[PDB]
Amino acid sequence: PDPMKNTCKLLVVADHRFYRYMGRGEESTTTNYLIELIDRVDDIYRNTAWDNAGFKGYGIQIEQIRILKSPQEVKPGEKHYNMAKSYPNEEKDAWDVKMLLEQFSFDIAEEASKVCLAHLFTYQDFDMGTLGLAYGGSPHGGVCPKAYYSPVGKKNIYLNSGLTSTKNYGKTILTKEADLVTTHELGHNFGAEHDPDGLAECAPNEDQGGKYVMYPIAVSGDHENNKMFSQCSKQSIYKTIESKAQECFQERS
Ligand SMILES: CC(C)C[C@H](CC(=O)NO)C(=O)N[C@H](C(=O)N[C@@H](C)C(=O)NCCN)C(C)(C)C
Ligand SMILES: [Ca+2]
Ligand SMILES: [Zn+2]
Repeated sequence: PDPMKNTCKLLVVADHRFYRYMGRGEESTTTNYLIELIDRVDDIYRNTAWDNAGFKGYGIQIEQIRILKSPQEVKPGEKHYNMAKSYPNEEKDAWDVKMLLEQFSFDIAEEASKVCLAHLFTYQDFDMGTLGLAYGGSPHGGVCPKAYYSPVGKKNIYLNSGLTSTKNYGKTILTKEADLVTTHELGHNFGAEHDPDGLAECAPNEDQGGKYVMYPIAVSGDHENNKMFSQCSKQSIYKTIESKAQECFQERS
């Protein structure tokens, strides 16, 4: 590993919903929550041996936190990931999650071009139990900005993005659950796909430590494997990492 290129620096964005409902309308409470979360996720990454040997020490650090204290005012017909209303249905608590990720990536494009990853932290109840979403590791995008020309947006956006909501089914999720969401989405960013039932090594039973973090169904977090990457994830990311590290990773602060 290259100690000058072992860290994926993040632009972390807290939208007005997160500021209000997790941050208590305070900058300090908002930034402390995120700093602590990313540091705990970093512990997972940094300790992961991508080959099962000496290939560990890769992780994540926050470069900047943008704190949006109030909604983005918009004109009729215009949308923005930080606007007051949900889209496409203003009557729902939350956006359609795929549309929200696309919109965030559009709005943050200038900033996203200058960082390894951008991640949106929000507080809205996505339909049917969804907690987050990311580009990369889908059967493209992920670490290091990769351009996509949006025919609808009429400009390049970058696919180095993901999001986490800390609201689900009308309440704030546990911190131990929040850590898992952000680890999972960053896992896609690093190149992992979902762990399949058909590979027992990558999706163990409850009495063998339970599921690993890239399982498609939320790992509740009290089982041994829940906060670890499966061997499937490791192999996938291992192809990602060194290449991408040279491309956009920096020295750990
Ligand atoms: C951290 C989790 C694993 C993220 C995934 C979504 C995902 O794959 N993002 O990259 C999720 O929200 N999964 C949901 C999930 O497991 N939600 C749990 C909390 C849930 O609703 N459990 C009860 C069944 N409705 C789904 C969509 C499967 C319902
Ligand atoms: Ca939800
Ligand atoms: Zn996923």
